[PDB]
Amino acid sequence: SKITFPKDFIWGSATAAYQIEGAYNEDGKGESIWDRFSHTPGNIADGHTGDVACDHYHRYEEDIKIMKEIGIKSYRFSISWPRIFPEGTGKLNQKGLDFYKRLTNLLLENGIMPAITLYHWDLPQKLQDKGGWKNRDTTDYFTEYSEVIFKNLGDIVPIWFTHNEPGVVSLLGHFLGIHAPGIKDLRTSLEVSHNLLLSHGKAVKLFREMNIDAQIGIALNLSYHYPASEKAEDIEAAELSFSLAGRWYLDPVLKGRYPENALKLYKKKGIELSFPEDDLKLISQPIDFIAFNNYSSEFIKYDPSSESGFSPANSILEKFEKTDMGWIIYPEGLYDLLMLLDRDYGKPNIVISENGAAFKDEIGSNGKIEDTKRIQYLKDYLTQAHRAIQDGVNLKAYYLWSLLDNFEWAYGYNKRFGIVHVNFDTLERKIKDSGYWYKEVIKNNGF
Repeated sequence: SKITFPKDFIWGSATAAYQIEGAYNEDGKGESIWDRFSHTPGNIADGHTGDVACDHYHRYEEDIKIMKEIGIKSYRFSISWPRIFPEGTGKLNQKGLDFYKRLTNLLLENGIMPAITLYHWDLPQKLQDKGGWKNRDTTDYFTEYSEVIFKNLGDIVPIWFTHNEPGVVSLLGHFLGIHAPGIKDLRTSLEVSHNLLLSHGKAVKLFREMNIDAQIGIALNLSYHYPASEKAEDIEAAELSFSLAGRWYLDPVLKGRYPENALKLYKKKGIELSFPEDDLKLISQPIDFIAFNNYSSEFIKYDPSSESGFSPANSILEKFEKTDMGWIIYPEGLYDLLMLLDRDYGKPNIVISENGAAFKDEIGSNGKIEDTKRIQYLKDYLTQAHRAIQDGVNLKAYYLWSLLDNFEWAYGYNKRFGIVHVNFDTLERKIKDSGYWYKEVIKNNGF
């Protein structure tokens, strides 16, 4: 029987610029680090690139029509810094800015609330040539970019996110090197994590200084990390796991410190950090909500052989349903994560900035996409979200990742997360059943 969400609850859908826009070298847009990373064989599945993607730069009018028909209340998208400042600083590319001005106006005219992410991973390559996020100057350039954006859009865009998933940019982009810019250095990765947090602080401070009449936050990748067993060493391994992945970004932002057990670990590996203590005060500027991207959960065991003292519990993992990513399905995970946030960070306002899943989608001979595995996933995860609202969590919005099938970073176009199907040869859009379903969910404020 039917569940119903709070009355003001915001039903949304999300994208990112490099994943959908294409037009990678049009209207003076500067090269980003993802253009550079995508142009190198071996980096992306099948040699895919974001050169064209869903061509949303040209087709946004069609895409807005689709949103209005599904009935989403908020549309989360990101702005491409290299379209605004091709060289990352210097002179302003008005054609790029007009794109977003127009986009935002068309959303508001169709009754859709904009939610903007300022950085979703596309640093201008010119700034990467001078060290990128390892160079503290990038945090000032980011603020200059944010200023232009706040000046033109601030008051008419009710939801802002400084950054998407600084932890991924950090680990995958500067440690593992499987994301742009493909650097492999532990220490570099930690300087980067810090400069990303700094840049967030500076933009929040700027936002208040310009007295923008809207809510700002940050979107972190979060996942509940469960201990493999009740044994003490497993409890500690999971908490260490969560500290390195989640508390490393939550604690600076919401409590003005780094987690101690993670600093311990990195000390053991030869790395101590000297942060101006005034930086942590910048980083913990008050924000109006905390947001996170969640898909799955982790299971973690003590592991002395590992570089980090822990590793995944593959035994346990082998026993759940998996998505097309190889990720476990475990809806209770979202409840536990929501409760953790509520309990450990003083009952903050919470946005789910992303949630979704990827399954092999086929268009049937009937011309439709009957993606019932995705509908089941969404049903299941949303039931757990609802449960957590009941138990007193302040969850205000849910953004379904993704509106459109898109360039999924290192996996290219092989992994579909959309509620709208995209044929990447013809660029035609077909609303999937998950989309039709979501339409009804929104109508009814639940299911």
